[PDB]
Amino acid sequence: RNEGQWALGHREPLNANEELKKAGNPLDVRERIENIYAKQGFDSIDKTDLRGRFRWWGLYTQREQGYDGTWTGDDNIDKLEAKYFMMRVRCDGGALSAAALRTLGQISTEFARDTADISDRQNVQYHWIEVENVPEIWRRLDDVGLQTTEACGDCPRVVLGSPLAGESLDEVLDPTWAIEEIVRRYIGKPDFADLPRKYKTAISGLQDVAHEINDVAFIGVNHPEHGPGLDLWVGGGLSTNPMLAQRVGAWVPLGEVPEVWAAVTSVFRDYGYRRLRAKARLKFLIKDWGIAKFREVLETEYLKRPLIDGPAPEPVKHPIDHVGVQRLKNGLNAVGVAPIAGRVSGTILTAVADLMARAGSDRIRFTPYQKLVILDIPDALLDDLIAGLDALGLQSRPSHWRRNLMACSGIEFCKLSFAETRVRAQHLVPELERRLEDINSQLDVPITVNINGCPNSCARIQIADIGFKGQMIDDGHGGSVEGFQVHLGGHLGLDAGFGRKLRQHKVTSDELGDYIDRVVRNFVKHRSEGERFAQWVIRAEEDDLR
Ligand code: SRM
Ligand code: SF4
Ligand SMILES: [Cl-]
Repeated sequence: RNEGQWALGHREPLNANEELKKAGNPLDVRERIENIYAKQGFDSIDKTDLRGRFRWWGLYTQREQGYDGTWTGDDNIDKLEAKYFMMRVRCDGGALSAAALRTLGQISTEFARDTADISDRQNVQYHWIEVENVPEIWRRLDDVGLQTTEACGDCPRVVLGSPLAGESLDEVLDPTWAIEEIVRRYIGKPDFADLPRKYKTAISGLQDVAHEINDVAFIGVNHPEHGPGLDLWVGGGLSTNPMLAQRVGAWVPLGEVPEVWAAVTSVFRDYGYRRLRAKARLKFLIKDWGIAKFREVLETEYLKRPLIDGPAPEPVKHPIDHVGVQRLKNGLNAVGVAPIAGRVSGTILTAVADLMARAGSDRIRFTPYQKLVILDIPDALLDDLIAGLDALGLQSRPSHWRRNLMACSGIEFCKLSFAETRVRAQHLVPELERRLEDINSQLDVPITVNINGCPNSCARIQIADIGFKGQMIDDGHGGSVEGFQVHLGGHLGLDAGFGRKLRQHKVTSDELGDYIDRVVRNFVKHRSEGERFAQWVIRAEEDDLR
């Protein structure tokens, strides 16, 4: 029925988005940036470059100051669009050298007003960036192996990796090689530069990469016959319409991973919907077809061969965030630290680089939970590193609250937010820490809290014990305020399922601490012994959850 699908011959633009991509490879702008725009400034920029083609280089326009949730909407673009950019650095597998981390630090301090926030896909993002500076940055970034290619846009985003790839005592294998090949073969090249939408990938020999909600995932497992390799998952995403990615039923040896990845991405390009902008993502195609039909098309049209059947690995009970100290195959140590919802700074990143040098380490990783871990810390030097990290506010022994909270960017910089999230979190974690110290003794089990500024679910609303979806609400009728809809009891891993939404429920941004306190105290009262939060949410009365 013409859903825009390329492989049915229905190859015509059905959107303004699908139409600007018809004007040649979007990645071409790079020349127009270095030739034209970086000299004339923001006003020279074509609106189709500005609001579309820029993304293929991780340049997203940032939110003008002073506008609250009232103004958020597709109709107000010109007002909400400031003369500054968010810039997103692509860090496949989170993996950086000390030198690269220092460069990141200096870029931020000098060009981004010292803004630097670790995203929950292992990237850093800068803000307050002016086009004038973008070539200069690209040049320093490239001088340490980093790029912004396809960091935003209708194309493959960062490939996620285990923050302990190659050093974990519990990894089935180290598939870093696959991630590295995928970047080298496919990233930056025409074949996958124009997809139905954004495309998210996760590859790891641990389940530490939130795979269940990626478009495609290769997660380690021991085939009883064939040994260590990767189980293939497909069809994931959480926005307004959440859906768990599902097992293809396949085992893939490490050597064939880049190949198979290409084939899945190729099906997306050729058979993904390109009609409705909010019905374009792979999860939908997978909902319609079913896995059997998809596996068939992958094997017969693209691979020209069967995939080997394989098992699923035992879903983990608790998630793996790698926070704290752990022993490595090196014999050395890894140390994970927890900022508050990814918020650091140029000064801090540079500070960490010097601590790394003092400790003799040249490897650090960003985390899919907005955290960072440093590898190759010998025992002698461990204590000194930990203390230095604390003095910068990066705790290897954080409280539950600081450890387990995530938030998106929110109204501080984002054009689609109704509420403030990243700054709120900076005050909220401490509040919770002291306000519930009272009860901390009892909390043998962690309560994950995710604060999102709108329904897009960037900080993963539906998979938190306490998820918050920012929206506009009303009180006294002479005031519509910023507040949150509440999702309770979401989780991945064993029996992954989304959180339940509450009936007539709005929590104002001032009440977040009150509400969390209330509910968590109710949790420790009406509680079973050894019971997780997501389980107690099945049964307690609806009054106990408000
Ligand atoms: C930074 C980050 C949040 C964070 O603090 O971690 C983030 C923030 C933004 N996301 Fe994202 N998303 C981020 C992870 C995600 C995730 C989570 C994930 O991948 O695990 C999701 C949910 C999972 C998913 O994609 O299904 C997510 C779903 C969105 C949405 C919803 C899209 C959709 O499929 O309908 C938008 C909007 C869109 O694409 O149209 C989007 C849009 C955005 C934009 C670019 C807003 C915009 O379009 O103007 C945000 C950046 C604005 C700014 O100035 O900061 N981003 N966003 C994460 C970036 C990681 C990265 O390096 O790529
Ligand atoms: S969830 Fe919405 S408000 Fe938060 S960063 Fe993502 S797009 Fe912006
Ligand atoms: Cl995103």
